[PDB]
Amino acid sequence: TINYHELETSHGRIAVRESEGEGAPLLMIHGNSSSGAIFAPQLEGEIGKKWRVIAPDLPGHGKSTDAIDPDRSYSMEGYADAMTEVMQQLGIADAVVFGWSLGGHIGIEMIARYPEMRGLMITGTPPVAREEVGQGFKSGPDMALAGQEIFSERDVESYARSTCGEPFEASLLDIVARTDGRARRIMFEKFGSGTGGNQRDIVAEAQLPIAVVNGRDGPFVELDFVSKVKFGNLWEGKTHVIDNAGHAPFREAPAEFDAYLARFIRDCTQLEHHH
Ligand code: NI
Repeated sequence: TINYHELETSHGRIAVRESEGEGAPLLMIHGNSSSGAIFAPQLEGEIGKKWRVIAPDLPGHGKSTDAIDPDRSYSMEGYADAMTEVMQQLGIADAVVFGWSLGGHIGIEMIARYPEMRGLMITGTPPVAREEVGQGFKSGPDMALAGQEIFSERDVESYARSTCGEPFEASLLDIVARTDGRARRIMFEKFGSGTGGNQRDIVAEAQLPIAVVNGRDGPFVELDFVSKVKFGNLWEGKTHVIDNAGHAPFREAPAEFDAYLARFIRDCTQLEHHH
């Protein structure tokens, strides 16, 4: 069973899903206009059966309330602050973190705020300085939606299909439609303005293991660019690509994605640590 509960935080009321796994904790952070519900394959599958998988909803997303203060909360660094507060409330200082897309950018911002993080895996996330956005992301019509406040019904469907990929389910529309659109506009503006830490430098200098796993056919991430990003400690020494998967390989190719995730968790939590 999945343990659903809600936390009162300084950002608002944050919905949290937890698997019943007794093993080391894994925080999974969803993407723009998604929710932790998207991680059903991990929560309910072999990953969540072994490890304590924690999948919250960002403020303005899913079953969480809108942010008490959108100006504070709706930014990569503001979300990192919220997730850090969530983990402190849960009493967990040393989670492995998996971040999907926006969630990966949030994970990068969490490195400074959550120093006992045992590793970070990013999927759908090119670490980029603000001036590198065109290099890290592919141009297209669904990309413009990332920072667009108001979604038409058609926008909801287009965004859901491109970002979540195969298979499409009606329930995805409900998640995307709920999202506080102010969060899209503000986060995107602040990202381009460099209001938080330079993500290129952060990942270059970070000493914890960082794993990079992407679908080969995602419409958003420039994989070549990602394969050239400098990481302080790149897990298994390369960026990884899953064939026949798009932006969301954790749902499009769960077995192959879970192989990477499980191995990364094992590596970050069950090997003898030496500096
Ligand atoms: Ni979706």
